[PDB]
Amino acid sequence: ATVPLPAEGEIGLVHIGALTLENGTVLPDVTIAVQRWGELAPDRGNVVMVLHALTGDSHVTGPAGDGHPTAGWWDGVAGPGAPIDTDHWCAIATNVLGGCRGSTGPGSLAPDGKPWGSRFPQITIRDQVAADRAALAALGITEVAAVVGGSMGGARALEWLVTHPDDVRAGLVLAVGARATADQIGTQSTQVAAIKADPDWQGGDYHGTGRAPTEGMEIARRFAHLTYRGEEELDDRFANTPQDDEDPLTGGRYAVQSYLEYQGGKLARRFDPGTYVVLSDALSSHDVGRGRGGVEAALRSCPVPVVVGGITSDRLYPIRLQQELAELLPGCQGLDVVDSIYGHDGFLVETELVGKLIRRTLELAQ
Amino acid sequence: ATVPLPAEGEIGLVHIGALTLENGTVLPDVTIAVQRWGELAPDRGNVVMVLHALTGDSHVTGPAGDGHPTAGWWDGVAGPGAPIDTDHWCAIATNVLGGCRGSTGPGSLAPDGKPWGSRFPQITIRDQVAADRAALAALGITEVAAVVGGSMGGARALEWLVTHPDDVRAGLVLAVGARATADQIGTQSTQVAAIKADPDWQGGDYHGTGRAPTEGMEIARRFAHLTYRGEEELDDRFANTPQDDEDPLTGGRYAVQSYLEYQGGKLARRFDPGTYVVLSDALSSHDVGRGRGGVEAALRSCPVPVVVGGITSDRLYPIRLQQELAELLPGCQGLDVVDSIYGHDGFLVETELVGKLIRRTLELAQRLEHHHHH
Ligand SMILES: CC(C)(COP(=O)(O)OP(=O)(O)OC[C@H]1O[C@@H](n2cnc3c(N)ncnc32)[C@H](O)[C@@H]1OP(=O)(O)O)[C@@H](O)C(=O)NCCC(=O)NCCS
Ligand SMILES: CC(C)(COP(=O)(O)OP(=O)(O)OC[C@H]1O[C@@H](n2cnc3c(N)ncnc32)[C@H](O)[C@@H]1OP(=O)(O)O)[C@@H](O)C(=O)NCCC(=O)NCCS
Repeated sequence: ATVPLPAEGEIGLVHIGALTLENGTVLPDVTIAVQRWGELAPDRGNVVMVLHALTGDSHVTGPAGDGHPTAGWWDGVAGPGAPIDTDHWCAIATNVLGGCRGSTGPGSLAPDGKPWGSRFPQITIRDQVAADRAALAALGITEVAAVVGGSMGGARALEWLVTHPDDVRAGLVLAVGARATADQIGTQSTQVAAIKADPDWQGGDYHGTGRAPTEGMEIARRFAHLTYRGEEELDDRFANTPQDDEDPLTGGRYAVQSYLEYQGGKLARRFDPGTYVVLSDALSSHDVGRGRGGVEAALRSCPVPVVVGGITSDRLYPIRLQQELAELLPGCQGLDVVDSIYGHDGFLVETELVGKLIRRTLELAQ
Repeated sequence: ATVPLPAEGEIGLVHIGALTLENGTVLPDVTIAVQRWGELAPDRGNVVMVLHALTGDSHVTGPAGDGHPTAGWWDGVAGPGAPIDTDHWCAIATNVLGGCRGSTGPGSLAPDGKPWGSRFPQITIRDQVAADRAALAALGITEVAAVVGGSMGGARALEWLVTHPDDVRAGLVLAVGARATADQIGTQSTQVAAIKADPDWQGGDYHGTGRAPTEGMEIARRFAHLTYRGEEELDDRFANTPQDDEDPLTGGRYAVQSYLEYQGGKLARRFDPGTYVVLSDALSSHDVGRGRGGVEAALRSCPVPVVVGGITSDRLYPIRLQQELAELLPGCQGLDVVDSIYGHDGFLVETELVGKLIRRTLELAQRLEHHHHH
């Protein structure tokens, strides 16, 4: 028999065996964590793959419960009558390859019984697509109706569409470019440098030592969070106001500073530094044109119907990038402009508008 | 009492004594380092104050040498017939209060004989103006024809205009806003956090230990440098290209990564981390409206003729902030746009465009000084 799907909402661990990675390294004994919502159709033809971003996991939707400290990262997107209507669709999400919430990553044990750490291979977005395709195949699923994702999830979705157009009926590519830009690599590589600068990094082999480079990751996340915001919205929310009763003139904090310190600590309580490094390097690797004659050739090659969404105020994946995708993907009918003040984080915060784009995508999937 | 100006181009150390700071802390025995180009007129009416930005110093113009690692940060701006025409003007630049290039800052010795370090007071942009005014007063200078500056130097210029309008004829305020924004405080406070996270910070008292938080300041500087760039120009320049023959798919560097590493190292060879912290916190403190009924009231009642410059691609001080300054300052005729792909760093790179804004500011100041009697 195939590997059974987990019960609705529960985590299933799908063992896919060795994975030959794009750089030629063979990564042995890979496990991919899966969650799903909705029944799989008798014909197995109704799967909607939900692809999480840098710090997301398989927990797309649902409340904080046992195993899940917080609500789903796209809470409400999948369910009865929801944008992914689970009365008709089977929503499946993995924890990405390199992750820390059930899938093989740097904190996982290597063959030698020690955490991978510094021995974890450099993975690409294409390696993440291969791990997900292999997990689905083990569950008896060889094609999907659609792929949906924003940010790193949009890079995963775009590689899935360009690499395997015969095995996807439609896609949502939201708030990403065709390749990593210089600014993205610059902030990603410097975020990684902040983690590696922390003396508790221990060369990436901190797993199990009782010390971890959480301080360097909090620094990385504070800078990333600024890239995720709309500049004007951030100033309208916080301006130069002090935090509560503190006096910045005598060494107290500003409200925006306190908010960033809080965002850092929240990530430190739920996310592994080594995964942050591996997935940041996979984002820097992103390039749908590699080995295919460049981005224009690779996008023009892809005939799949695609909804391309970009956020007007996005500072990290500026809308010029989504205009490029919309112009070159022949299955794209035009750029869907998400006119939002909330920056790149609009892909998480604008649930109503992102849900509209998901409904359009699932119409194209038929 | 009156101290002489240094010889042209050379450093002068002006001792101004105690300075009462905005937060009420007294900073004893302050020294301000000064460089000048051009003669001081007998009537002392021809002074152009050049106000440096975060990592700048008093070396506005001229070559590397006589203790300067590199050419002036605005090399070419001052000279015969140049945008600051030293045949007519006396261009004076200080090293800012809190600096590490001759002025009193965290690396300087406190009265107890140990570096200020963690004991260095929190200073504001207004403290920086007050120190520079005191350095001028010690040199016998009470009136300035013009203040000119970009970035932190624009914050200094704008506070000078608003605080001392009767003692400035005109100003150039380039690539800054009326107050620090949430984004600027976010990146400045996080840069400071990257320095304080470095175990060699030693609470700020690393000076003279033989250890320094250069690694954390390099991280800070790499993030700052991205804020200073034009996004499109950075992608056209480097894209996702690898550095030389390195292979990023097996752990090598990208070109933009190598470039950022290089920029951080260059700062670590010339600049003090404690100074980076003190001056970044001074930028976060910028607010021309504080104690003045807010930014709109403060700028509306400032009568000084002002040229406001903003750079189209600036991601750190976006052009909406200079549109705001140009609308509110009654002496501003309209925003002067610097059409540049180089982001915030345009204030340093676009020498011809910035030079034209300086020359216009000083043609304005010369007309006004002819009609100013003191
Ligand atoms: C919550 C979210 C959906 C957007 O909201 P937000 O911008 O965080 O705004 P909120 O005001 O709700 O702030 C959330 C928290 O900030 C806290 N907060 C607000 N102002 C604060 C201040 N001045 N100081 C400290 N904490 C503050 C609130 O207490 C709240 O706490 P909680 O989340 O634990 O309940 C956020 O998760 C998001 O969109 N960004 C995350 C990006 C991400 O996860 N990336 C990884 C993959 S990209
Ligand atoms: C003045 C300034 C803005 C000029 O910028 P610019 O003329 O556009 O120059 P760039 O930003 O392209 O820098 C070129 C340098 O990068 C180096 N470089 C370029 N590509 C590189 C790469 N892939 N790897 C490594 N180094 C690289 C060059 O070798 C050159 O080095 P050099 O300056 O020692 O000769 C720049 O010197 C600078 O950023 N420093 C001033 C200080 C500052 O921005 N802030 C302080 C107060 S705001």
